Amino acid sequence: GSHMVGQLSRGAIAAIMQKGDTNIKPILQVINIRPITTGNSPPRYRLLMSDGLNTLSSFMLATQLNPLVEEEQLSSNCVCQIHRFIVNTLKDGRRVVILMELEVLKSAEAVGVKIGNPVPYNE
Ligand SMILES: O=C(O)c1cc(-c2ccc(C(=S)NCc3ccc(-c4ccc(C(=O)O)o4)cc3)cc2)n(-c2ccc(Cl)c(Cl)c2)n1
Repeated sequence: GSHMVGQLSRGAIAAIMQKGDTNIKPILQVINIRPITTGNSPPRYRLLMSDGLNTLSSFMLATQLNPLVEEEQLSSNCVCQIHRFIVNTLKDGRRVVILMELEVLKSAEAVGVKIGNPVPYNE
């Protein structure tokens, strides 16, 4: 409905990446999904997500959620609620958000466009 960015948890990306907040259950839009190079192991999916203010590509899906991508329930433009996630910090200082539980609130086909004009998060 009208004011589409009002459907997303504006400010959640900054909160996750800076405050270390893990209790929140933010609503985010998937902008893009791409497989990461793996080899002899299940694929892993990396996501460019939006909270309506920022985009951030430092999300990965827990492999238990792979069927959501492979059966096309989780795809570009869908709106999702993150019910459980963890944050990992790499040796170089970058942070990665591993999505453990999520719910698709609106399918990609029911949304159909990138919501708002989010700008890349500066980590
Ligand atoms: O090839 C490539 O092109 C490639 C590769 C990677 C990549 C980078 C980091 C890792 C991590 S953070 N290694 C530790 C880890 C992995 C899974 C877990 C876990 C906890 C529960 C589960 C589960 O249930 O599945 O998995 C925990 C620690 C992995 C790949 N990336 C990459 C680079 C930069 C960013 Cl910002 C991102 Cl998001 C990905 N690109």
